[PDB]
Amino acid sequence: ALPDFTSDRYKDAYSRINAIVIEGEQEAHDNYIAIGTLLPDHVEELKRLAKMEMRHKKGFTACGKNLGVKADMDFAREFFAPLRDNFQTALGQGKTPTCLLIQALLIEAFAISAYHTYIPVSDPFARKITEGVVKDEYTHLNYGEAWLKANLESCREELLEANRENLPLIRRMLDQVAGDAAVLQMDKEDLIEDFLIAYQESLTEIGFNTREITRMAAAALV
Ligand SMILES: CCCCCCCCCCCCCCCCCC(=O)O
Ligand SMILES: [Fe+3]
Ligand SMILES: [Fe+3]
Repeated sequence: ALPDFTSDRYKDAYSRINAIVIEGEQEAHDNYIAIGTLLPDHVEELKRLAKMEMRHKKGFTACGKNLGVKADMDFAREFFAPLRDNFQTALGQGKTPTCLLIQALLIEAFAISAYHTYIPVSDPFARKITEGVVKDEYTHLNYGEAWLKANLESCREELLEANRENLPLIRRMLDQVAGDAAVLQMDKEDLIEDFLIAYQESLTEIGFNTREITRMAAAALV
């Protein structure tokens, strides 16, 4: 059953979830612009992807305002810090495959799962905004898949390392958000299932085989 969007219980949980989504979208904008420094010939396309993320950020900010919720931005900045630090380390080292696995694969799959899971339990205003964001996230996943597919033979080992290092951070993020997501009437098992399907499908598209993907998804056990 649909949550009571007006309750103090719902608004409290929404203040943290809404802040996480707003921060995630800002970091996604910043990440695609940063990847433009590593792929100078991709700048115009990366600018278009980054502009989409800012449109998403604005839409999710309006979701919070619509419910009379003040987003807990400090909570959201801490939530992304471990993954943000790994993206910044990779960026500084010029490690384009790791930057793309973090943003274009892991984060886009986590957003797709979160948005798909939220849609059926969302208020009417946020439902339309969320439905209107999901198609773009598939475009972002496709962009990352395409580059990694084209460059797989040169970056195989780096991707296995990036997955080993960062997939457990996504799992920790899922563990951390689960309580508030349950107040929002979202089941953690649906979040995990949708995320693993999106991520496993992206890896298949890139060119990893069933054994490789199984070994990769098992990195979440750390
Ligand atoms: C505010 C309404 C949206 C709420 C959706 C449910 C969110 C629950 C889990 C939060 C996951 C954060 C995903 C990070 C966003 C990544 C953005 C992107 O790369 O485009
Ligand atoms: Fe987005
Ligand atoms: Fe995105």
